[PDB]
Amino acid sequence: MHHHHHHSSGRENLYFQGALPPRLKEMKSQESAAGSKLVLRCETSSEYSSLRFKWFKNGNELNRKNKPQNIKIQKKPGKSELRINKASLADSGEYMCKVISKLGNDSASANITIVESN
Repeated sequence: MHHHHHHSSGRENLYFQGALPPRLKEMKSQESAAGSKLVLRCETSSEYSSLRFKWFKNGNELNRKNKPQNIKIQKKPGKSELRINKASLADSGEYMCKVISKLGNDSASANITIVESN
């Protein structure tokens, strides 16, 4: 039976003195041709057992429905990447990776610029 499991057992959601915040590692502003593939690789400095990764574009939360279908979002165990396949001019803008945990929140951005290969 599809049941999520994994209880969000909170204790250190503001009193985590000693433990580090989930600091995302800075992604790159990448320029590429229309029809190319750009992978935004965003992970935390230290891996944690409760990292909720989210992708935004101009502050708009890219859910499965809000996400353009040429892009495929992959949430790996403790990291997440944004594989923008056949990236067109419609894929231009800042894609922000986000992390939501007990220890805190953090966000790294990347300006995806696409040009027509003339």
